[PDB]
Amino acid sequence: LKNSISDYTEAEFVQLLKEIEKENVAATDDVLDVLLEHFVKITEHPDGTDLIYYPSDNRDDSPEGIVKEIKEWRAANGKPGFKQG
Amino acid sequence: LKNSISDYTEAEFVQLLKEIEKENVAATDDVLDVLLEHFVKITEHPDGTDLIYYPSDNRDDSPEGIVKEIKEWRAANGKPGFKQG
Repeated sequence: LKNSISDYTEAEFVQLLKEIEKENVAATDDVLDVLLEHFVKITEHPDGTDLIYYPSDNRDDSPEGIVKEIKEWRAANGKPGFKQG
Repeated sequence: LKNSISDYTEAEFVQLLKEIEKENVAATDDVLDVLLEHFVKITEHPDGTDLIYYPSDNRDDSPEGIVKEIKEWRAANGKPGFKQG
């Protein structure tokens, strides 16, 4: 868990997404909830966790599909995006 | 990492598969290699890691697709399968 979106590279962010995918089949919810809270906090995208559970039909339902959407929304709104690397 | 296939439930096994998916985009290979060694050791399936990188066309390319294939191969060969749970 890093403090902001600008601390993540795109690949470090899809690793966070994979951690969320793993905790989706965890026995309990405890870690999943903090991961999902964190995702909502740092991305600040209006759709929140719908990015994961309810992807746009126009958009690729994959971790790199989610990365693309966040990158584009943040760019349109003049906010800092991902770290390059 | 558990000692054998019989120690894993199907869901605990797809969590192992998700850990492998995450380490596929890791910076380095170090953890991925032990995860892949372990996968080959406990499943004892003839295809080894091809189950992950080179799935059968007849078969669903998903973590639960891989679980199905292992379960069926082990059953046909009279070996203990997954823990129920």
